[PDB]
Amino acid sequence: HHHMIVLFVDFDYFYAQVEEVLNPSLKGKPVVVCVFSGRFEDSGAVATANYEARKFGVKAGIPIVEAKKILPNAVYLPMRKEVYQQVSSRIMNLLREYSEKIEIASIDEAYLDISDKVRDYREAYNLGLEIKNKILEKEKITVTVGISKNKVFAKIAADMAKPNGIKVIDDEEVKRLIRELDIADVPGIGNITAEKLKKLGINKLVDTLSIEFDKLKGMIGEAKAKYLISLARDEYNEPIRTRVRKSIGRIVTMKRNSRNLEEIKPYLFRAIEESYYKLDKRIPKAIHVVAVTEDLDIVSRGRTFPHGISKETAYSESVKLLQKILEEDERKIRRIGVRFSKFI
DNA sequence: GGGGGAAGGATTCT
DNA sequence: CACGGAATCCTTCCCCC
Ligand SMILES: Nc1nc2c(ncn2[C@H]2C[C@H](O)[C@@H](COP(=O)(O)OP(=O)(O)OP(=O)(O)O)O2)c(=O)[nH]1
Ligand SMILES: [Ca+2]
Ligand SMILES: [Ca+2]
Ligand SMILES: [Ca+2]
Repeated sequence: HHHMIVLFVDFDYFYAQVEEVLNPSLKGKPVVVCVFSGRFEDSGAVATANYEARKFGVKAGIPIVEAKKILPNAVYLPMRKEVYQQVSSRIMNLLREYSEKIEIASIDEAYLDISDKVRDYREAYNLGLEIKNKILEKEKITVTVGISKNKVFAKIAADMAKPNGIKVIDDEEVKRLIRELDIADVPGIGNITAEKLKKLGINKLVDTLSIEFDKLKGMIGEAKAKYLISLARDEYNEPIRTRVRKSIGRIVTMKRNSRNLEEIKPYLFRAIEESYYKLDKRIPKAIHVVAVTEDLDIVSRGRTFPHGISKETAYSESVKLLQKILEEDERKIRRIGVRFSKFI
């Protein structure tokens, strides 16, 4: 309004909390949601865990085996994505009743442009307690709210107040963070980028202002360059806009690695059958076969057709692209799947 | 010189 | 890496005005 007022909501340890909601008997105990790859007994990884377990180091990304090694007595539940998704949607609807300007950024977070629903942050903070309280009431889900002048800082405000919290980073505090904040804690800055920036001499957002663009561009790319410089100059003002799915796909892990076409197909087709059920009523013009090689490397191959793709065409083309992969790469394949995009 | 795609890879999401 | 999506961006290549 004078400048945006963004309200960001991020659901606390989502998948695990949902499981808690569906079985409150779990509350207070360490809960670990798992992704069993079927390779052996407990092969796989943790999708997420609640804070009770997270304090002992059990968090998203670690092998289930190491999790059990740390907390052999925690409750281990298999991931139930669809259920979580439906719980997510109902909540997104609640939020949708606090602003038409809503951006569902992921399965458990969203930005709300509340510039014309409040003036000054006090009214914002209160509107956050209002929303937090509302959600807790209707779905018994705790969330963390973040408020600031733009999407990035609202999210940062959230990361700082997790879990079940709420924080406001006023315009004056942004100035402090632009200099105080660790560059790696900036959204979109993963380990790889974090490093490329270290070497360059950037450790705080402020530092991107003292380097020459062209150099910074060649090191982390133009897009990421302008992004950081925007935040640095305190000129980041990306608008909140409704995002719509552009891709739908599934990829499974094989019992054993392989390069034998007939051994891989059953998995590939299974991925297709599920990808299709999920496409719902959407018709894709583009298809990509995706394979994870034995050394966790990802190779893909695809084709865009001038028309929509039928299930039959998907089966036939997928086999061709899979062959193109086996043909152009010697590695064994560990995970195989498909991705459909460019919906009509 | 440069628009517009398409394809395959790189990163991020914490 | 010991899942499993999904978005965006980079580089290269291609057709061609
Ligand atoms: N399979 C899989 N799922 C993930 C992964 N990371 C996150 N998810 C899923 C399950 C998480 O509960 C859900 C929400 O992501 P968040 O980063 O907000 O994690 P959580 O919500 O557990 O984090 P938080 O409470 O905000 O610290 O997305 C991952 O690495 N693998
Ligand atoms: Ca989140
Ligand atoms: Ca969360
Ligand atoms: Ca990071």
